[PDB]
Amino acid sequence: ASNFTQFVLVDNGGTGDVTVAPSNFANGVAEWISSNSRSQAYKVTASVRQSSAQNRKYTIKVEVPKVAVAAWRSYLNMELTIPIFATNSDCELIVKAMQGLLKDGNPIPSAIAANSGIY
Amino acid sequence: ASNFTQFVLVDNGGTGDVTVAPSNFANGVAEWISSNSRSQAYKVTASVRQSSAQNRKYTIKVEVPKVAVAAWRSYLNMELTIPIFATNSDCELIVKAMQGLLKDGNPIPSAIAANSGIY
Repeated sequence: ASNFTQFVLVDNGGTGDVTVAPSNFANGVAEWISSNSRSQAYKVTASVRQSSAQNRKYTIKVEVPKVAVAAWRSYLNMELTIPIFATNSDCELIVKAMQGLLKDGNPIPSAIAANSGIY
Repeated sequence: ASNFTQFVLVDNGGTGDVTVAPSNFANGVAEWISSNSRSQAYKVTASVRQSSAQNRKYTIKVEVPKVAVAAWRSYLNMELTIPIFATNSDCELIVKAMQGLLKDGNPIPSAIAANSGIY
């Protein structure tokens, strides 16, 4: 009865998609890994805290390797800070803002996916 | 001929969606803001550097306010580190991983949108 479930990290629209499965939950940090080896696996990592009096802070980390062993890993680090005063609709709005930030034709994902810069 | 264009940050599927427009580009930091007032506007902020010898590092910041003036702002901070060795297909894969991380039914956006925690 928890969110700690496997999900499709990279959706390739078929059999080639990447699925990360729950691996570990220690120190409030949930970790998903792919079925690949330790050096070949995608790694998602999420945690949340209310250490501050005003905010929930989600810490999300994604490790994207490139096939080779991994020749390299790309690291994504998200820090989402949500005031505790925020309702469910507000948090849905925040999730929509994050989703539309990386919408496929948008500036920032276009700069990232085309290796170029912003502006 | 640049990515520094307006885009729909929050896609509400109609007239209620949030659109951020290019505002400023100084110190390599592009800034989008909404048509709302300074205290009411969504604020996207993106930058990229190659200070390290191995990585491009994208820094993305989103400020989501709640209507009220803003009673509060939610802050998202993304740091995407991409090796310079990465091709266009690799960066597309990285963008897909970020997009599927926040896919609507997935663990992490479900925890965020339902105010709950991970696991």
